[PDB]
Amino acid sequence: GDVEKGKKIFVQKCAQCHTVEKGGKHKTGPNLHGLFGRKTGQAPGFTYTDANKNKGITWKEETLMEYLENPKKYIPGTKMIFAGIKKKTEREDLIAYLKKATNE
Ligand code: HEC
Repeated sequence: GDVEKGKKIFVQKCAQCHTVEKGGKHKTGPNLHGLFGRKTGQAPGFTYTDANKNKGITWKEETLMEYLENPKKYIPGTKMIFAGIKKKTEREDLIAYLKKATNE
């Protein structure tokens, strides 16, 4: 996945919702500053969802891959904003940024 496209994709998809970096605040999306290497239904002092805890997985591309292109599949009680990312290609690029970004 391209980190460069990934960066822009994140900014062109999520941006005013997630941060994936330090000091990302707590608007709607949790500041995803440690996605790749944590379990679900947990966050540093942030209002989480039950449905996420109900997932009980490890975030590692392979998992988010469905979530970003199937927000009403894993569990029918998310936020359901749209279909999903454009396709797997974009998803991959997105992840490529994310892998770094979340871990700085
Ligand atoms: C707000 C308008 C959001 C947009 C746009 C995107 N996301 Fe999101 N995301 C949001 C919330 C409130 C949450 C928590 C829901 C939950 O499952 O408890 C999330 C969660 C994620 C996760 C899982 C991390 C976790 O909370 O356990 C991932 C991997 C994620 N979001 C990725 C993601 C990406 C890459 C987006 C743009 C392509 C995106 N989200 C948009 C809120 C919002």
